[PDB]
Amino acid sequence: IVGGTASVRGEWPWQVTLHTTSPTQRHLCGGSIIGNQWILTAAHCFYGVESPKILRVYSGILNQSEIAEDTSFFGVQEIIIHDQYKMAESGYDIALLKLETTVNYTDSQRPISLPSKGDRNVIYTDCWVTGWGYRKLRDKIQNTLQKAKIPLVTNEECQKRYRGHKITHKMICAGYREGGKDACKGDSGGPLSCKHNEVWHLVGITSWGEGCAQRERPGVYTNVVEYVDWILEKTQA
Ligand SMILES: *[C@](=O)([C]([C][C][C][N]C([N])=[N])[N]C(=O)[C]N1C(=O)C([N][C]([C])[C])=[C]N=C1C1=[C][C]=C(Cl)C(Cl)=[C]1)C1=N[C]=[C]S1
Repeated sequence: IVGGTASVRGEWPWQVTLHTTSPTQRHLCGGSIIGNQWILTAAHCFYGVESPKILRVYSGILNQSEIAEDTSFFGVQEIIIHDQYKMAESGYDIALLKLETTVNYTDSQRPISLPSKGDRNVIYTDCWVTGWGYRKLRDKIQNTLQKAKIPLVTNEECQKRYRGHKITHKMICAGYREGGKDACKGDSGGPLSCKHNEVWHLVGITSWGEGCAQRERPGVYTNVVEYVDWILEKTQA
C-alpha cells in the first residue's frame, strides 16, 4: 500500500495473508475471508502455482513477524480460478480458495459481507484498500498491515486514464487524480473494503494498475458484485 498507514490489530479481520512455501516461505498475495472455509482473492496470484500444496493462509495477522514456523495456518484444499480469466488487465481476475479446515470466527478473524446486486446503485464514500504490499514501486513486503482510504472513480473516468485498456463493468477503479495513495505489489488479491450503513462490504479485489499511486492512474479492482452468482455457484457444494 502506497501512502497508507499502519492498521490497528483486528481492524480488518477478513484480511488474510497468502503465503507460498516455495522455494522458501514468503507472502504472495492478500485475500478476504468470505466463508468459514472460503477465501476470495485474485486469480493472477497463482501464476506458476502448480499445486495448492505450497499455499498457506494466515488469518488474524497484523504483522508478518507474527508468522513463524510454529504459527498455525489454514491449508488450501482447492484453488478455483474463474474459467474466463486470462490475465489481470483483461478481467475475471477472481479466485476462490477452499481451505482444508474451517475458520473459527473471532475478533481477529471474521468474514466480510459480499455486496448485494441491489447495492449496484449505492455510492460508497468510505472505501479502503489494505495489504502488506509495496510502499514504493521497487520496495518489499511490509511487516505491518497497511491501510489507505481511496475514493472510487466512475468507469468512464477510469477508462480515460487507461486508453490502452478496456475498462469493463466487471472492473471498478479507485484513486486520487493526483495519486499518492494506492495499492502496490503484494497487495493483490486483497480487499477494497467500503463501509456503507455501518457495515463493511467487499466491493473490490486488488487486481492491477500502471505503476503505483501514480497521478491520473487509478488502481483497478475486480468488481465483486458482478461475481456474486459465480461465488454462490462455486461455493455451493
Ligand atoms: C499484486 O500485489 C499487484 C497489485 C498492483 C495493483 N497496482 C495499483 N493499484 N497501482 N498486481 C499486479 O501487479 C498485477 N499486474 C499488473 O497490474 C500489470 N499491470 C500493467 C498495466 C503494467 C501487469 N501484470 C500484473 C501481474 C503481476 C503478477 C502476475 Cl503473477 C500476473 Cl499473472 C499479472 C500482485 N500480483 C502478483 C504479485 S503481487
